[PDB]
Amino acid sequence: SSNAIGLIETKGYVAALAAADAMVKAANVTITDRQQVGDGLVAVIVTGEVGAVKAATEAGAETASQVGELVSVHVIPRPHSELGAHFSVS
Amino acid sequence: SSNAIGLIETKGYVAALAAADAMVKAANVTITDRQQVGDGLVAVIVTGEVGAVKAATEAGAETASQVGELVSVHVIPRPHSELGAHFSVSS
Amino acid sequence: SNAIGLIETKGYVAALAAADAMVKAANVTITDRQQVGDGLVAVIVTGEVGAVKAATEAGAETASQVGELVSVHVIPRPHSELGAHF
Amino acid sequence: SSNAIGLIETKGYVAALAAADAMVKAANVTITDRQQVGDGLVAVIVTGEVGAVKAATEAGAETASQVGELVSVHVIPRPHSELGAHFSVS
Amino acid sequence: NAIGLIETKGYVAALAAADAMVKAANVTITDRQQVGDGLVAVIVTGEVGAVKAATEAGAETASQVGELVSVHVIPRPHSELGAHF
Amino acid sequence: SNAIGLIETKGYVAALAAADAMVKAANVTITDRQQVGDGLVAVIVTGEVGAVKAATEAGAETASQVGELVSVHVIPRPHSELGAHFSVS
Ligand SMILES: [Cl-]
Ligand SMILES: [Cl-]
Ligand code: NA
Repeated sequence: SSNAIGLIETKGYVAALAAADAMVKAANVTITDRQQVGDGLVAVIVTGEVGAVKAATEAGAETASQVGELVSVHVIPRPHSELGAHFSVS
Repeated sequence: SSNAIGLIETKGYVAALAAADAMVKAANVTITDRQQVGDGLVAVIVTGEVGAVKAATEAGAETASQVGELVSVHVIPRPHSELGAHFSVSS
Repeated sequence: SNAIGLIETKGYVAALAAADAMVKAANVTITDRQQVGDGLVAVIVTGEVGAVKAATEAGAETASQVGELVSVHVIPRPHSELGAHF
Repeated sequence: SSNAIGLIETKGYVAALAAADAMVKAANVTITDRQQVGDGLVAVIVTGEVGAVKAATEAGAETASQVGELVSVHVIPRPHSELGAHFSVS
Repeated sequence: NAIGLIETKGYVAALAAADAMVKAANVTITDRQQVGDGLVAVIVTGEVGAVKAATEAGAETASQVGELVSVHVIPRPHSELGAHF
Repeated sequence: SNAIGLIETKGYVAALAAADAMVKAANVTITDRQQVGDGLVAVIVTGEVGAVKAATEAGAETASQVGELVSVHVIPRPHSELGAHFSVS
């Protein structure tokens, strides 16, 4: 905080975009990355204070499940200080 | 304001094309993105006025269900100001 | 003469086989070829409505015999936009 | 004329390469195209006289079934005159 | 210069696993591979013991978060790899 | 030295492990890597037929251990019409 990251992965782009907007609506988080690794998987990564990050991912997960298919939801309170040099989480 | 988002996701290009065609016919909307993320999924994104986008999306979902499988249907009336930095939702 | 007919398969060979069967069966023109991943290939032909229908019927038949047919559709009057994405 | 087309589609690159090798060994055919449209699918396209193309595809099909999994086998005796404009079959 | 490898399906499990690996020991993320079908691979390098400790933590985290596909350690990667690998 | 060794696995890790085992097993050269979807990764090696056989067998076993082996194959004497559309050299 404010370096905590929230992670949402859906099966479908529309569920992911819906979740993304729901996440930034619900808390003061910043979208820092989007990953599409195939087989329908789309991942949206947000950063901010750990409290806001959890609020974001909770709202994002609910929206993803309603719009399409939620695959994963996760929070990393303190990412490794050098993680952001290999994965976009800043 | 003319930044409402309409979202359709189907299985396969043909159902998505049919859907996209139905959306632009239905109302004053603009296709702003097309995404292909695997497992047969194809997504069509449109923008325009809220009413136009709602109408286009309804037409999109109906056509999608006829040609193939409709996976997702969604509307975002008032997108977060940061959404477009990172998703293509603008004309 | 601006109607389009669409054949989508899960595999290149079934798509190519369908494409040839279509132009053989009617005086249509292959105008586009789309591959959206995971084996999906779409062939788009253009012509008069009656013949794109005959073409897609022949294409669908051949696609099913050769491989896996995913979709078959005809749009008599497609829009004049769609755009750079479609 | 030597413009008949022989088509083999496999799942897995190894089955396709093995099949491709069997196809040119089996007859007087020439590898014209190679396609990989996702989901493991690999296509091999050969050209030549109809009889040779027939012999090539049967050998390719057998090898593909041995090494991996055969998806499609097809022969087009006389391809449409403008087929080779949207599809590499020369 | 041993390497440790973690592969998952889904980016989320992979990012969590990578984070665990660099936290666990003296390793450095030197590569990342996404070969399709949702598969995501992360590779770290360093001394053997550290690489081993990282992958254990990496595999543990990956299984908790999502689905772990493969976990492996190569104490000394061959030089004849660095052209297509 | 024209023989081809072919290994196909699920996932990058099983493939890299297999590739590593192959180049350590004999005097072969990795000439290609192919990722054609559904999790499939292929590694192709070339060299003398004996070396290719030893490499291929050692790669396949490592592949079974790390992940799943899909295909294993050896082409002792590949046709010359193959190299024009397939990286085997
Ligand atoms: Cl909204
Ligand atoms: Cl043969
Ligand atoms: Na319109």
